[PDB]
Amino acid sequence: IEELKRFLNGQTVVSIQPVTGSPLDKTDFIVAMAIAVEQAGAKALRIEGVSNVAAVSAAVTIPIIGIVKRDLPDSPVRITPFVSDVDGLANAGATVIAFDATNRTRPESRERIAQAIKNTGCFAMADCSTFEDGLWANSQGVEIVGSTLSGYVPTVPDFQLVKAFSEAGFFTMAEGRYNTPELAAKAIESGAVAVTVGSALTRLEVVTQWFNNATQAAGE
Amino acid sequence: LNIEELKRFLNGQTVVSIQPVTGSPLDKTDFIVAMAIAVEQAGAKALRIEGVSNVAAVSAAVTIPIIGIVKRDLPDSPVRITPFVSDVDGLANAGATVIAFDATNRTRPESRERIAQAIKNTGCFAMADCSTFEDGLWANSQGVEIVGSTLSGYVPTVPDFQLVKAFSEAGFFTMAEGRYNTPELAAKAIESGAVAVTVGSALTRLEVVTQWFNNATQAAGER
Ligand SMILES: CC(=O)N[C@H](C=O)[C@@H](O)[C@H](O)[C@H](O)COP(=O)(O)O
Ligand SMILES: CC(=O)N[C@H](C=O)[C@@H](O)[C@H](O)[C@H](O)COP(=O)(O)O
Repeated sequence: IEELKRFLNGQTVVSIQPVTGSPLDKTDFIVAMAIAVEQAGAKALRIEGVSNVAAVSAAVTIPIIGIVKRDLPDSPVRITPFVSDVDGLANAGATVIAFDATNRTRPESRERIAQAIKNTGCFAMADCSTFEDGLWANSQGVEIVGSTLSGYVPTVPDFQLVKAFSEAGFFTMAEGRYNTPELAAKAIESGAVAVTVGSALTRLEVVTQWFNNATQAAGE
Repeated sequence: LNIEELKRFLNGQTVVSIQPVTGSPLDKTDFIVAMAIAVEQAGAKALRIEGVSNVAAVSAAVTIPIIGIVKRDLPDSPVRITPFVSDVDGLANAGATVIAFDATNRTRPESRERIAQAIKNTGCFAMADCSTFEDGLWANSQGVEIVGSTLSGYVPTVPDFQLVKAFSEAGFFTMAEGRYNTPELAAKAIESGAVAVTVGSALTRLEVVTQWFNNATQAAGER
């Protein structure tokens, strides 16, 4: 674990999650992007889906934080909400498995998800919304806490939560709308070990609409 | 559709230059076409594509205008952007609406007057990739519809805004292109007078943008 913290120190972790339904949401293109960022020097990835985690882990050698995102009709929890998802991700080749650690309505308790991960041997990453979710994660022996779910229960990333997780002594991953290299740099000096970035890198439709909105507004 | 129609159609628009890095797992015509399809869904009104086969493959899949180019590394010359009229002929037959070319006054296999004239003869609009103001003045003298700041500094890190002002105050149909890496830099391009702005690395070069992020997170992580 201290090996992983030293390996990920000062690193940008690349979230390869194309927008759903896109021409780019294809396992072919996800793997190629995975090979591509590793060739460019990325030290770690966040991959969504058991098949994709399996596919990318057979093509690259850098660590994978695995997830399965499901939008349920009965719950607001999305990030790996079932113990069966934990088991498939581990057999797919993920090193860290992230899950929703909020105290919200859930098909399975957050305590039960966390112990399913530990049962595999994978490290656990807790995607949190508040500081209290990090304390809960720490009480359960969770190796990583992240600011992934802050604001999703907003446009600027939440620096105060990554500072507080760092002021507590947690292994803190800043994640959520760190959209420029300057914003991801201030996360590290905010205390993060690493920072995870997705939309600004692997969601072309999103970054495109960021540009047109600002060029079009000027053109009026 | 005449030139001012394109100018009204492209006013305030971001033109997405889809040119993955050479040798990448991503430098594939499939993945290019996918990106072309996807940015058109997101509302992009124009593209820049490189290579006759890509222009062919993209023009069959989208309906937005394509600015065609051919990039060649010549052993005898520093010019890379469409230096041959045979490249001009394939680009027009590939479906290009606009064809861009190097408009610098450097050593080249075929004269620049001929390339600009070969493009016009096709019916496609012509765009001059310029590095200096006089390269733009030359382009306008030849009946060239579009001048761009594409090559300023490549003959630097901040965009060359003074050239877009000069091209725009001369009355050219000015295309801002080069190092507009953030939506704010592209908004300042339009207010500098550009009709449109072309953005490439920050959108369709994953290896480049990745290295932009690690460069800043790792430099911070030296503490
Ligand atoms: C809220 C939620 O479910 N976020 C997901 C969790 O992994 C991802 O889609 C995000 O992209 C990730 O948090 C990285 O943030 P950003 O994409 O802004 O760089
Ligand atoms: C100088 C040269 O040959 N530029 C090339 C011309 O097409 C491309 O590699 C650039 O990506 C393009 O100009 C877009 O610029 P930027 O990637 O800065 O947004």
